Amino acid sequence: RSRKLILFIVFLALLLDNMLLTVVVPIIPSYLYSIKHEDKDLLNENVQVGLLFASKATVQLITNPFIGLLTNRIGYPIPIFAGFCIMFVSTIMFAFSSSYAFLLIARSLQGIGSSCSSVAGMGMLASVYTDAEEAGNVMGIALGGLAMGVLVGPPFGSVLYEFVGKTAPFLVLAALVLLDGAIQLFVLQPSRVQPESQKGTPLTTLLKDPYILIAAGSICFANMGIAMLEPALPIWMMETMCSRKWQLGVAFLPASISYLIGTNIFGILAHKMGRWLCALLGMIIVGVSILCIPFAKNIYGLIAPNFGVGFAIGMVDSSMMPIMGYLVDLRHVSVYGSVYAIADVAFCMGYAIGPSAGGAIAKAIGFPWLMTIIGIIDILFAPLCFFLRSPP
Ligand SMILES: [NH3+]C[C@H](O)c1ccc(O)c(O)c1
Repeated sequence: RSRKLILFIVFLALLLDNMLLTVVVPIIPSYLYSIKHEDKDLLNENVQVGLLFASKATVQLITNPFIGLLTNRIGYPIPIFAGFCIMFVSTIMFAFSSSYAFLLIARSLQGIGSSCSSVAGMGMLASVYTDAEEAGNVMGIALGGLAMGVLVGPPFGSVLYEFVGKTAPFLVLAALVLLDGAIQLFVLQPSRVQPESQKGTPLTTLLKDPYILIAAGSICFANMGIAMLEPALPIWMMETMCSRKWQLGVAFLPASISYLIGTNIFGILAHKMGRWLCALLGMIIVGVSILCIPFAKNIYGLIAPNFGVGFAIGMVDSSMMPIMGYLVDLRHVSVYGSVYAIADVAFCMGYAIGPSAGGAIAKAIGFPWLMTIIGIIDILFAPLCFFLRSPP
């Protein structure tokens, strides 16, 4: 029946959540720098913005188990709507807060909102569709919104902030979220759909599988690279290249564009190149690009390594999703939500361990040494993907 509306709702929710996640990057560190300064200074700022950026991932990791039980007992629509309500509250807080603590609280609330939406929307979208093969395409469209949301984020936030102020982009996000919530609450309230009773193996024993662990570690490291890049590159650019405030999003644009291109091409080229081969090459490439990043002096020197990072991360994600699915289907019993639960756990871990440790290491020894360390870790972990050597 009216299932395309549900697909649209989930797509919009994921896109808006990722947009709100990635708009913060060019604006918050510069704003805190301007407050404090107008060296131990900006170093304490790096070590504090690391925690501020890791707060959302930590809260999401903690609150993820509870939302599944809640939607099991009560049904998807209430968590789906609560996600938009909490996202609206968090967006208004960021726009009208100046202190550090209120920014931390807004990020924490965004964590719960993101987790609730990511769980309940995926559950509804999986439940509503009838064909498993048709279910294959619709997930790709849902994740496509996530990749597109992180694309227009940094440039829209940075250019709008530098010309108008600190409030315009957050107000725009508030308006869009309110419109989406109005659509959700008005256009459809026909029935309250409950999740399927087919529950697979618990995530604990699933994570206890060594092959699942290898795939999860690969994904976690590949995402932790860019997760550590995100909250420190603006500060390094401002301190070294004395760049204006509108270029801090143009710096991150090529990475997102390359992520889109790499995901799209290798979602078709993976099974012809061999999935383990594609993942191995992706890990090696992202390691080398991360190694090459600190050698730039101008943005023109940052154009290429960001391209490589985005391309390789797309390769790794596209190669590692179906391998996770196949391993879960073979060694255990499988439901469509188990793969996304594993992927969400890996992503939240990569974004929770990245920024804090990255800030601490950058304060201790510097930015280039941190990038060298993470690149070498990626290079060393790359050959471990050989154990995904399934004969088909
Ligand atoms: N899965 C998303 C991935 O971490 C990511 C995030 C932001 C980006 O600009 C990107 O290229 C990739």
